[PDB]
Amino acid sequence: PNRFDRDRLFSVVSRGVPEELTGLLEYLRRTSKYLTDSAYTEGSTGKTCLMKAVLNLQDGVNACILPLLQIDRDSGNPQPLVNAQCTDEFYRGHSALHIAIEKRSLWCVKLLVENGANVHIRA
Repeated sequence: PNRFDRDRLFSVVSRGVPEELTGLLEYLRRTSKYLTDSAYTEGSTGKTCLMKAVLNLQDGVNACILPLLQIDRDSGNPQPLVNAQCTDEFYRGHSALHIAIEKRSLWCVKLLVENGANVHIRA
């Protein structure tokens, strides 16, 4: 349960169960890695864990966003994955805030904006 691959992270965040986020805290402190690294995001697009969380919300709410945000702010790279951006030619600038807004989910927008968020990022 300690070592989780990016597919494992995607599967955990897709279902929406927050209790399966355990073990990542020791995981990134072990190999000295961060959630912002390319080792846990899609190489082609750049979709991250938060993005995969936002692409599916059970009735406009997820309980797995808060643990991920708090673990990232505890042991993250100076950008808490909220201002980290994709490098795709088709989605150059497709921010997480944009995905939160596009799904008409105000609550996750509030969470992201109170957990630090650069609105003026290019898209």
